[PDB]
Amino acid sequence: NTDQINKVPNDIVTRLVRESLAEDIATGDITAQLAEDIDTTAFCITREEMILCGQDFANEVINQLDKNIQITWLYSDAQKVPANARIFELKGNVRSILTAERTILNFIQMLSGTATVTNKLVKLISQYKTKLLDTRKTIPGFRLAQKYAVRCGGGFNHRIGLFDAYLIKENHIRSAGGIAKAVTKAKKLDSNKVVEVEVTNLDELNQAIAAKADIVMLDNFSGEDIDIAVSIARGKVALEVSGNIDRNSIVAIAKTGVDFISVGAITKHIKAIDLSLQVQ
Amino acid sequence: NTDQINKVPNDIVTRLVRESLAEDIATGDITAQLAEDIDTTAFCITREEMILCGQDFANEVINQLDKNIQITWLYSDAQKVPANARIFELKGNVRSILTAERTILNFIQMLSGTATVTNKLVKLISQYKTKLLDTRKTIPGFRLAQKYAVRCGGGFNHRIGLFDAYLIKENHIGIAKAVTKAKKLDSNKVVEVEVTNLDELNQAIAAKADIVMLDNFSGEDIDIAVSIARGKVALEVSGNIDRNSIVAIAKTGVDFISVGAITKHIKAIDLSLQVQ
Repeated sequence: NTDQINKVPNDIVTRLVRESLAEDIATGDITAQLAEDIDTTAFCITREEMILCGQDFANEVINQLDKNIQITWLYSDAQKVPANARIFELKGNVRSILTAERTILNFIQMLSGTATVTNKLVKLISQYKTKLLDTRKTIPGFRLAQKYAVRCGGGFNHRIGLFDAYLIKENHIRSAGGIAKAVTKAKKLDSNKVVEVEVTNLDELNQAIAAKADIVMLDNFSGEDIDIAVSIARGKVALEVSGNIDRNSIVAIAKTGVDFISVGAITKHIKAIDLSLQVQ
Repeated sequence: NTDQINKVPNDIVTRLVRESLAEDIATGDITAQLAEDIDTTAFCITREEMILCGQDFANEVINQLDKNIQITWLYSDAQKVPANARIFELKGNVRSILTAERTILNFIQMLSGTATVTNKLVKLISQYKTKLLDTRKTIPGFRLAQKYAVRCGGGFNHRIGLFDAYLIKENHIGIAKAVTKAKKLDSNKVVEVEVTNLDELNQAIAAKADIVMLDNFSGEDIDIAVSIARGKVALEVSGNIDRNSIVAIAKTGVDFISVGAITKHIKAIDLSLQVQ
């Protein structure tokens, strides 16, 4: 069991916003200069049902552009927002608002996208005991941001990276000897770390179990083999299933009762949520 | 017409790669210590047809991790890579390679994804005079990256941001005035006006706009517009367009089609790095 990302660190939210504003704004929003320099009002809708994620970023965009803009949130991160509902309201300067706009909803679109994908898969497997794990198949620079989205949507965090946990693969098993060696060396270095071994075989699974691993990733097992594995592993090691899984394969696998299902699809791809800022 | 992005500026590539390595690596890849401190070989394969994008990022990752890794590219940025073809070959240290892998893949799968979707749409409108344009609906921090992924795929760049061209939308909008004050402030920029109807289009033409964006027109009204605008202003059609509606719009003969889908969504190409 890994650390769960239940908030993105501020310094990471800040830097990501900063760089986002720059790439878009540079010397200045030239078209905003054509708008009356006054206060007004605005609000943001979804056009579709969604799991909100991105409050912190949107907030940070406001904060960096014009602390004068007041925001009120009608929904918070990790909530199911109904299609056509207002997520937040704005009161402030027209120019600032028109400038904040695209950046703000580019963060919500994305992260709510990620959260909403996750939630789908989760509802798909809500009847089974299985849980959803994410991966490192992330958008660069958005490792933590996406771990957070996935949590926001119902999913739990597989290891954050290469440092917090051990993941022993074919490539690793091949080198410095096989499985027993690998795990043993791995405990010797740091005994506090979770040791996971990926396998392609039931035989490799027995090894990793025999070597006293903490959890075992099943790479591309047949249904039947997953069944075998579960029997073998019950009470011994935690099991996580990997095999390019999507909304169309997850249920069959979840019916097996493996503890965990790894899914890169939930971070790898993005289905952005359709948003709109209504300014007036 | 607009600035086209045929290369991502070095520092952008550097800063991106640096932060993505940091976020993955931290104090260091602990699992790599189990692997032999030996030289080996590897290759990266695509498991589907695809347009390649992200060379600069893969290279730059190598450079930050271990300049002792040798890379050979069998396909370059903006080529069509066939399913199951190798993209590049590595000769180098097992540990450095195992550690570089995911960040490397994470870049190519993303940008080639963007270039690949873009290419699909282009092929769809292949038989018409219509050209594909992008938007500002990109991934935070990947503005230039994705303008480049789009160029790589056959698409063309709409303005880069809020600084390089005018875009008079409903909120700024009357029209005549707004255009006039724009050329005052800066006669040197493209003035674009987004319209919701044919009367506004008349206004924007009458005000000598550079290009005009049609927001959610019927086919019929798009037809009319085209007729009106021939030889006057360039037309661009925005209306939440996807692979399923682009052809109908292209048949109209409008100059440009605006698609946010090509960058706001991400369909990652499937990749694998076979080490050894």
